[PDB]
Amino acid sequence: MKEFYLTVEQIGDSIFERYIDSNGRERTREVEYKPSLFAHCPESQATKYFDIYGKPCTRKLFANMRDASQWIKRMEDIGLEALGMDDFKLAYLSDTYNYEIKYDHTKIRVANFDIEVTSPDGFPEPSQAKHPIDAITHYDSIDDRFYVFDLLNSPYGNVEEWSIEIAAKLQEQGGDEVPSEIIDKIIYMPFDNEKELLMEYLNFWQQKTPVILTGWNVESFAIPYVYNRIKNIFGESTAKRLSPHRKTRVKVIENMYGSREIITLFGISVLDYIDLYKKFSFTNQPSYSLDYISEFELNVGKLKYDGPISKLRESNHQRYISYNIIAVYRVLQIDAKRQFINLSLDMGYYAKIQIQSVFSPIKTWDAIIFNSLKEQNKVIPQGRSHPVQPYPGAFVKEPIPNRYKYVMSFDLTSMYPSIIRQVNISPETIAGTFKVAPLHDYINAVAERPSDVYSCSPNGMMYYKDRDGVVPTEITKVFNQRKEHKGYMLAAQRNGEIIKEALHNPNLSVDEPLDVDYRFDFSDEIKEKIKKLSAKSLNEMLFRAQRTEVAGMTAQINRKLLINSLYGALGNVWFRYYDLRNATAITTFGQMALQWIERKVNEYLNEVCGTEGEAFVLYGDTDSIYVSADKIIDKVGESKFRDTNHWVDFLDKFARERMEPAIDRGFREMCEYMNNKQHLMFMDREAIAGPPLGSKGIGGFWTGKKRYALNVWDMEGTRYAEPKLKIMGLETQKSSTPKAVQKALKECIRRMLQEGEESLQEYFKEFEKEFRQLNYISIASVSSANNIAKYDVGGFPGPKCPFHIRGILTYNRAIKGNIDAPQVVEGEKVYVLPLREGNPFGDKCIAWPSGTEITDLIKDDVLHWMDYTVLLEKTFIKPLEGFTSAAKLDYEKKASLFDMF
DNA sequence: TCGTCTAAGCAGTCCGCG
DNA sequence: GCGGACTGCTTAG
Ligand SMILES: [Ca+2]
Ligand SMILES: [Ca+2]
Ligand SMILES: [Ca+2]
Ligand SMILES: [Ca+2]
Ligand SMILES: [Ca+2]
Ligand SMILES: [Ca+2]
Repeated sequence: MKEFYLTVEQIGDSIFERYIDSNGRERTREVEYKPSLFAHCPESQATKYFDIYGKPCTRKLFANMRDASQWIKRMEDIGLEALGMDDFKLAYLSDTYNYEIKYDHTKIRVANFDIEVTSPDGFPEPSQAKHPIDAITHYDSIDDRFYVFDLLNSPYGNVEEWSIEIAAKLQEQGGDEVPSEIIDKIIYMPFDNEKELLMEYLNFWQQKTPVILTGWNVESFAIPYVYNRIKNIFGESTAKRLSPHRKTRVKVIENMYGSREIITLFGISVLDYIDLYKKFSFTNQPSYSLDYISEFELNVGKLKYDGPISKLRESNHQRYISYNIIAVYRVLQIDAKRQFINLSLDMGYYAKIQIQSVFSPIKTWDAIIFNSLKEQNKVIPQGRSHPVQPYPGAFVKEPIPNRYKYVMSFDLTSMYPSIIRQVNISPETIAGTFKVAPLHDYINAVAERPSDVYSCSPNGMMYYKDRDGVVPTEITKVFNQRKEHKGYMLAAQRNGEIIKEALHNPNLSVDEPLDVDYRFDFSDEIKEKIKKLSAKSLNEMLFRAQRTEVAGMTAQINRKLLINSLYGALGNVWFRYYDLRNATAITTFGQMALQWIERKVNEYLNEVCGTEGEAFVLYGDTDSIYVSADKIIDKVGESKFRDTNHWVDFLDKFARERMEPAIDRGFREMCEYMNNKQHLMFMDREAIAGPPLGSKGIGGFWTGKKRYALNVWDMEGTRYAEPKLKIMGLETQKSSTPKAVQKALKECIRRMLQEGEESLQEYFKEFEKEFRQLNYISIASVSSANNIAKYDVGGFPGPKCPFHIRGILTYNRAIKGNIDAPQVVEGEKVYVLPLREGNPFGDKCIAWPSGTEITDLIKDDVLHWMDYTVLLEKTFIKPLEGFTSAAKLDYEKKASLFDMF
């Protein structure tokens, strides 16, 4: 097999590399890598190296990496550009793996671990590590085993051995319900004392050294705790055995409000699963506890126990250990679903970077571009300092707030990456500038043609047309990968809808789910067999289809994220290729494109309808347009339609055969006007929306920019078994809105769009009457909590104190004295509830850590003093008032002359 | 929240507005 | 009470 790296580090003048050799064996080597850098040289000098602008360069070969680094400094002292890859390990990888890497994940040791630490006096601080580590569960992907290290004797209590037999039993048998599928994979090791546990753990770690290290909060908690505890007990040299090169660094992580410390283990790639999840999941969660996320992702029940976790080991050590094992397994289950480790490996090996660098699109793109240019003997420029400067973004149309009955939406495929490719926007393709007219002059095609030679953007920039820039070339490769995975995702989605339909008529039989690839549209033979299956088999197939769709979603949306982040990197001062001329060229072309096509679509539809000056495009944001189809439906007449699906087919046909060709023509003209390199503005129909045929539903409404709801029957070619609400920006979509209020507002919207005013009024009247019974957590607001210190003046709110911070300060006073009740953590999330006048807490609200029950000593008082009236008015009635006034209807029945009877 | 970008919404504080 | 200046937070792209 072809060799591939696992990890790479620079330590002084050595590169330390762990890798898989040609026989599939893990090896480690130390290499005295001699880097090269470059300087500009005179024209009359036969070199093969040229900078990205075609200027000749001479290669400088250094005796060692420190010499190269010293040379860079002196070049700054002189005031001359020092060209080339200054991150020497990336140059090492490029030289060592000069081919497309094919990796074998089965050879990469992926470790998932979690530790337990009993602490009587509050949260056990990793930097102090003053309490014994009393449990470690470490899952190894190569062995496929959970290694359990269990401390039986501690200053906080001596306990009996954990029993695998009780662990496997149902909770109704007094057991822990450790999943049967992992029972045989547990290797249990009890220990008489902490010193022997840790020494054995280090010997184990040496035998089975993680390449990828993950878990939940491992970077902020488990790793620094283990490191510091070993350091405290045994000394520094022993703690450094966590690094296969015996090198570590205490690294400070800084932001706006303060800083924290993590341990860098040289030769390990730490990918904390919480960080993978936050970057790649495209969720915003009220809480990031593993328990909360596991429930959300897997629909598993909360890991339940009595008393505080600080007394769990001594009260129920059996459960204590079982829950530690289950916690490790939960992370593996989330990854089986979301596949973020797979994603990270794919991206890391593609770019030829340290796997942990996948968190940084700037590092990722720097390496992709460097490797690309190196292939042509071209030399990358030196990174420079730039001051942060604001620059303009997308256009968003101001909608008229209203109901909108029939709506068709259209959207540009991968807009900004397509603009880059179409215009040929790249650091080395800049050709010059032209004199800019106001944007509306280009939008209305009255401005002079910018250039007869170069490819243009309406911000004044011109680009070469003779060859593709490196940015268009590399962005195209990732875009093409994204396109493939989006295809699999959408097929799985369509396949899912086939199963949902069949589930309406499940056969009374005993059978099996079909063995199929859900990434491909089901054949006619599969569709025929599906119609004969039982509900059991259909449900299992639906689960599998939805898992395939999730897998596809991860792969496609994060490739989209990467290419969109290359645009973003052009506007980030730390990117080697930062250039606000290119960043604004992209965004300004984008503004033109949307408003250009708005004009074209209006002109086309006014023509086919025989009207003048009427606005069919009701809304647009960045690269999308929303087209009122009322007049199209009214031209055939509603009475002519057999059912909802009949008018959906008609609009689908109209959009594909009439609108899209008109849109394509409009964009081809715009491409010619700007003299672009290649027409790539492809705007396809997205949603078909409207009320159910014969109903009183309003179909859709807009309240303002970035705030609307639509009843959608077909989305990007997926025809739903049941209509789906597409709600953007409204309170139902915000993590700050209480869970039960999100649910109630969504039902109000469903009724508005599908059923009408009377239905909405029935539901509102019931929610208002019953809501006081809702669980306090389900009606609590949520917020991030930054700068608690700033607003704390002797335990009381200072000037301009935010409402949620005020709640935290109330909480802090109520739990004062306790180093056992949960503390609010700076920068994390809190639940917030309003408090009625005259309460014992002495303020108008209280806040506590999100994803948790409020501590029992104040729980009863919070419950007694909760202000349900304020809660209802603020989270539910206020937003609903906004929805209903925009849609021109009433959530409460107004008086009529019929009341006389 | 270490980690690519801008546009823009709403909640809330403070305070004017005769 | 509203809304403007402002902070804070959270969305849509
Ligand atoms: Ca735990
Ligand atoms: Ca798009
Ligand atoms: Ca599309
Ligand atoms: Ca059937
Ligand atoms: Ca869009
Ligand atoms: Ca206001």
